[PDB]
Amino acid sequence: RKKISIIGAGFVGSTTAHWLAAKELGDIVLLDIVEGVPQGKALDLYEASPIEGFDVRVTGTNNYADTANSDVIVVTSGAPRKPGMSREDLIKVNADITRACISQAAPLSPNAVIIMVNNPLDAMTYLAAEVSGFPKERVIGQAGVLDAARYRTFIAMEAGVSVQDVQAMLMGGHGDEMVPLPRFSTISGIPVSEFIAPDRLAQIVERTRKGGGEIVNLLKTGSAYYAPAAATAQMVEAVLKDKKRVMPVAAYLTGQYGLNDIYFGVPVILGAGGVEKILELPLNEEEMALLNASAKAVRATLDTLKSL
Amino acid sequence: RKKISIIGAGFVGSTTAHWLAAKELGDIVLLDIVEGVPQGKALDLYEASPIEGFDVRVTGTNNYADTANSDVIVVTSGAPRKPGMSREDLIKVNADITRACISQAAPLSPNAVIIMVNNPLDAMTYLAAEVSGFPKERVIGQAGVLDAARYRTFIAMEAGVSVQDVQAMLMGGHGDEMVPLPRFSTISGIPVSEFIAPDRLAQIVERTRKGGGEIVNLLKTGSAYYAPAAATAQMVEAVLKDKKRVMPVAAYLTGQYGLNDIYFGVPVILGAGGVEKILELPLNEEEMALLNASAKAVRATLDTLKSL
Amino acid sequence: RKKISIIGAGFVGSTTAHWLAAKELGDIVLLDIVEGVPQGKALDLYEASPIEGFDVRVTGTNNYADTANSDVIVVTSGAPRKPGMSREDLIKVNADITRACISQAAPLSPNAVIIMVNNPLDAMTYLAAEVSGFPKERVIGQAGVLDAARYRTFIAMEAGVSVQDVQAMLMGGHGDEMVPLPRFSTISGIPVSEFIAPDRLAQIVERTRKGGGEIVNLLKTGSAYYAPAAATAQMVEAVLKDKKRVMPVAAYLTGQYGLNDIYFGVPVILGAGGVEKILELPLNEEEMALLNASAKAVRATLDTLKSL
Amino acid sequence: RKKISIIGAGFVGSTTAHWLAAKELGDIVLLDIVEGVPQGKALDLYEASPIEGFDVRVTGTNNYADTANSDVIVVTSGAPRKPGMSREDLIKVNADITRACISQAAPLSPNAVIIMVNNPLDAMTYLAAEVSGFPKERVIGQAGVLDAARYRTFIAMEAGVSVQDVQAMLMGGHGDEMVPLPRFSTISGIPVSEFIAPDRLAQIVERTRKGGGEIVNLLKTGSAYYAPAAATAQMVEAVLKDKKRVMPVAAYLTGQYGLNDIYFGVPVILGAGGVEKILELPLNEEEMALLNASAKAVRATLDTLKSL
Ligand SMILES: NC(=O)c1ccc[n+]([C@@H]2O[C@H](COP(=O)([O-])OP(=O)(O)OC[C@H]3O[C@@H](n4cnc5c(N)ncnc54)[C@H](O)[C@@H]3O)[C@@H](O)[C@H]2O)c1
Ligand SMILES: NC(=O)c1ccc[n+]([C@@H]2O[C@H](COP(=O)([O-])OP(=O)(O)OC[C@H]3O[C@@H](n4cnc5c(N)ncnc54)[C@H](O)[C@@H]3O)[C@@H](O)[C@H]2O)c1
Ligand SMILES: NC(=O)c1ccc[n+]([C@@H]2O[C@H](COP(=O)([O-])OP(=O)(O)OC[C@H]3O[C@@H](n4cnc5c(N)ncnc54)[C@H](O)[C@@H]3O)[C@@H](O)[C@H]2O)c1
Ligand SMILES: NC(=O)c1ccc[n+]([C@@H]2O[C@H](COP(=O)([O-])OP(=O)(O)OC[C@H]3O[C@@H](n4cnc5c(N)ncnc54)[C@H](O)[C@@H]3O)[C@@H](O)[C@H]2O)c1
Ligand SMILES: O=C(O)/C=C\C(=O)O
Ligand SMILES: O=C(O)/C=C\C(=O)O
Ligand SMILES: O=C(O)/C=C\C(=O)O
Ligand SMILES: O=C(O)/C=C\C(=O)O
Repeated sequence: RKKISIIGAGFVGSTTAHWLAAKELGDIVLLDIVEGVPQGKALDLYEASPIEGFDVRVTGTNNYADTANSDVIVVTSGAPRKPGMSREDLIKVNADITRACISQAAPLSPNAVIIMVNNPLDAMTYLAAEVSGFPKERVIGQAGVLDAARYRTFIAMEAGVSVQDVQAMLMGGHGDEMVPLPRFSTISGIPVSEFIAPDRLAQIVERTRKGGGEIVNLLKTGSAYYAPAAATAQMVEAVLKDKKRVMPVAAYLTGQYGLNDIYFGVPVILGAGGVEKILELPLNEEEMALLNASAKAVRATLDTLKSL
Repeated sequence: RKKISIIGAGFVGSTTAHWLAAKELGDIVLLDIVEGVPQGKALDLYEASPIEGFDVRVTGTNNYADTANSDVIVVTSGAPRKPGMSREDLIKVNADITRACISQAAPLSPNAVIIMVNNPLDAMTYLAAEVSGFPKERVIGQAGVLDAARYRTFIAMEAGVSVQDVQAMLMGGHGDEMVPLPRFSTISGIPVSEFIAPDRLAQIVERTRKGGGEIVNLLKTGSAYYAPAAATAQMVEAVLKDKKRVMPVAAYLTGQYGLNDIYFGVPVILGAGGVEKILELPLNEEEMALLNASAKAVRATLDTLKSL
Repeated sequence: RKKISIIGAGFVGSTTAHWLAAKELGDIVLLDIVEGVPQGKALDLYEASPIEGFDVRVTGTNNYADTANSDVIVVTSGAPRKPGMSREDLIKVNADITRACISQAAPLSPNAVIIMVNNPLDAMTYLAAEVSGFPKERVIGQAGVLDAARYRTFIAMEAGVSVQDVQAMLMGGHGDEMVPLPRFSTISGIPVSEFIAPDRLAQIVERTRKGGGEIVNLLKTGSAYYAPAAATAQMVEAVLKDKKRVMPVAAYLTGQYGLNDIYFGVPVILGAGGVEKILELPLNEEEMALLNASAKAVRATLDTLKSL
Repeated sequence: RKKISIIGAGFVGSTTAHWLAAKELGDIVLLDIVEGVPQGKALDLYEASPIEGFDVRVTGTNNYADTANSDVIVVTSGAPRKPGMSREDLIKVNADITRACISQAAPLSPNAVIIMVNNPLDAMTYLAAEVSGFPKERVIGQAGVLDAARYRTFIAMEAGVSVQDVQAMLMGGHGDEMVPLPRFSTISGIPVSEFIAPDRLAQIVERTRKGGGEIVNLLKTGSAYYAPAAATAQMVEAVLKDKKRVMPVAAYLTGQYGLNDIYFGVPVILGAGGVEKILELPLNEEEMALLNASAKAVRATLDTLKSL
């Protein structure tokens, strides 16, 4: 069976194990720094297997040696933000955690595809590629799928249609400056502008950008995890099953959109080889303006990373 | 449990029972004119239930009384075409069969939504609405979902991407003049023109229109059934689960697109109430030209129907 | 669509929403006494639908009015235990909570099947029946499905066989006195005793009885929720899809096994009518002695309850 | 992705492709000696993927080269029986077909587990092992899973319980002498004898033994395929996902139950290695007498085979 290691057994990591187990994609290793916690969660989820019918071994651990030879590594060890904070506010604590986790797991699973989740996503993904030395296409960040998911949800709600018929591309850093693209948003191939008034659609773009913060202010003591885990799981699936999904993920740019040497949210073809292709869309001036402002927020992020 | 009656237990009908059983949407009644056949197929499929785990009763019958009080009626009793024939060539034999089936089932399930499949689809759907006297929104034809499915498949194959990320609208009668709409075709919200060259995309539109015939010439003694049944099943699901799907189905027009008093392939919101809304897309001159030529092929079809 | 209200949006409650939403069994209402928390979890789970493909409306609230007319009501508002505690230690606090919850929810959904989860399970279920005034067969407690799930998992692990081919019955109160039944445990119809040595099987039985405490000790800050939620979801599913599941649940007894006026873990037929029949197994002397010790324990909690 | 080749794109073969594709277990190659037929069915099934959401490449062919390097090989190229015939009557025709198929497919996929379906099952499986020269545990026949499926269905119908809670073992050749085992039949761990009266259970046993003939008589032009394909698919799944399923299949014996040098229906552990272990049940005298009569029958087909 395929092997999937999830570094960090908190809300996003455990919930990610849940979505993955149900899919019976492969055995799962939940690792954490805290003792007992990952063992408890992994056993609890394993105990649900007779009810649901999936045959996947779910083991909790505190030993990186158990993650050896993984096909995919999911990193959800980062600390989450609390109300009043930005994802960028976590860069110091999470740069340390990220370096620590990657330096230990990466060497034990050289052929694995690493999927980062820790925030600030784009920066942490750059860090992981640096600490691991893995080919850039095998080191990616989860952000786009989640952001576009919130976007697609608000659209289905607004238009009163099935979430299964809504598609939408969204680019840029995983932050306030993310770029949801109405012009690249459709319902069964039909532009969403045909279902939603511009003003209403503007409010949706805005809510999308502030989506994470909306949850934080509701939960009060935590950050979102259901949609995040689903997004992460879908990416793991795309790789394990070589589905050739077209989705927005934080990938390493070498000139696309006039951007070089950065991990940025762009549309890609995700498969068994990780990012198998980065798509270069014909964005217009307004779109590029928004993208550039996002590429700038990200670079700012990388410069902070540099001084840590 | 919900009740679904499938009139006509041949390739499309039995295969439709298969897709539906697996979904555990409701009990299924397979009816046929031939003795034994529907009983055999329904028992054979019922015997698969312990293997797959679905709890749905699947019963074969030759008695319309067993279909009473159905929530949905699927009509797949029509005779299929053989190589060298057009779907229109079946209108005489199938008008008789259709009238016969509808006159017997309709009265026994007054609150049911009827989903026609018999060809020529658009005409047979008009006939069913006439013979049943059911509100027009509760009498619809399956065609668009299937046609667009073939279309979406050729696109995924061409672009080398996941069928799960391809969306595409297709309108008009279910025949040679159907209108696949490249401009309303997307991959994760991105126009398909960004993935396929125009000439290649033209060949896909063509293959789509002749899709059914392609299968017929391969099977030699029969017509397609896997995709057709899947399409039909998805529509049954949309109704039973009130999913508010946005899809192309043969619906009754009263002015939309400048067309009145005809069943025609148009984009609709399909839910518990059947066609809950017909969408009027801003098609351009070239698109309208193709649509009008299709609306003309359909009317021709209705005029033939009139003389039967 | 079917309507399901979950009272108490904590670990088990929210995870139940997750299992349920994935099955697309109906709209879910997550209620809690804490503002924001339910809304956040509901929205977050809702935002995952575009990724998973399920059309379910998940709404969070602090207002019981929103639970009105539910098909099923899940009660997971009880305080969980911490290491060193017995489920019974929660009887006073959870008796108040359970009473508060039932008295407000029951009246608004008189036709709903109430599924209790709050601990101590057996006593709380009895209190619900008493407070709701509902028909006994429509007020049941989840416990046996979870307990048997743990038992079946240990069996699968020990035997090295798919968890899909393992069935196991277990009865009694949801506590230490719990009674798993090796004699009524099979793998593809074959007695487990044929797969697991007596000493080892005895260990599995003991681990099953303390399986909950095991998790509480590993987590240290809370109790299990993945399996508990999967079990609670499977019961909801049994009711809504009228599957006639043969499973152990806390049902009201009137003489079965020689026990009267008590909610106790017993094998039942679960369907749209709730507990449709209480099975009466021919238990030997060994099993009955154990069962009676368990009954004695449950009775004790009731004496405590009736004196609160 | 995993590769699965299905030799013989008829009723069972194509339906297996359908069950398989829906599980998204790997690419499927449908081969047949008749031109066009496999290509048509493959394309039609492929065109359903956009509707169902599965990314599986289904290709039809008349060239064995396309089956090279398959993980699993399903053989469904045998001629089916018509009413009034016994499966054994097909031995001469199907011996030639089976020999032709194996000798061409085996060499191209030396590491594949071969799953036979052609009738008479037991004898054809033996012929495959002989022609392929493969390790006995990697050449198995489907039969018991189907037979037990029918048996389990009848049990569920009679008892009025979910087919999910019914397990039942059954052994012997795939023919009239077939041996279902009431003693090794349970519902959530409880003996079926507790649910079904002896006379009725005896009727279910007889119906199971003739369940195939029953379908052939109802269809009149062919034999069963929905359950047969579901069973064959569950075995393929067991192998590819290494689930360690406990199920009855035609495995090579070397003394178990006192039988040597014969493929016979016996309970095994099915995993990535094919038959990983042959379980040896403690059958009583009644059961053994029946088992021996069955063995006598299978042996007779082998004598016929060895003289072809
Ligand atoms: N990219 C996205 O779209 C997205 C979505 C949600 C959350 N996130 C981010 O993901 C991270 C996880 O969020 P969460 O809510 O699950 O948090 P959490 O606090 O619940 O879980 C993090 C887990 O990491 C563990 N941990 C800490 N240091 C570790 C180390 N060195 N090694 C292994 N494990 C370690 C903790 O003990 C904890 O169990 C946060 O940084 C959050 O902001 C990103
Ligand atoms: N709308 C689409 O997209 C679409 C797709 C595929 C097929 N079709 C059409 O659907 C029909 C069925 O195709 P098929 O391949 O399943 O055919 P088929 O010949 O296999 O099956 C038709 C079944 O109808 C039964 N039947 C005949 N008269 C009947 C009556 N009066 N009452 C009840 N049952 C009766 C037959 O005995 C037969 O079992 C054809 O007309 C075909 O052209 C439409
Ligand atoms: N029966 C079983 O098999 C089983 C399995 C697991 C847990 N449990 C029990 O289930 C309960 C819930 O466990 P948990 O881990 O989810 O706990 P939790 O503390 O995470 O969640 C309980 C939720 O109830 C809410 N709540 C409290 N009073 C309320 C009121 N009056 N109305 C509405 N909501 C209210 C809280 O605010 C909280 O969000 C506990 O009593 C636990 O012991 C039983
Ligand atoms: N073992 C079981 O439990 C079980 C269950 C059902 C059917 N069966 C048996 O399975 C076989 C298939 O049944 P069916 O109903 O699908 O039959 P079918 O006639 O529909 O299909 C058989 C297919 O084999 C093809 N074929 C013939 N010779 C071939 C060759 N040399 N190479 C490649 N393909 C070739 C045919 O052209 C045909 O498409 C029969 O022998 C039947 O008795 C066994
Ligand atoms: O808001 C957060 O911190 C996490 C969710 C997200 O990244 O969107
Ligand atoms: O070609 C046919 O007759 C049927 C399939 C379809 O309607 O596309
Ligand atoms: O032990 C607990 O409190 C919860 C899990 C269970 O009841 O099994
Ligand atoms: O009876 C047949 O020929 C096929 C079905 C089976 O073997 O059970």
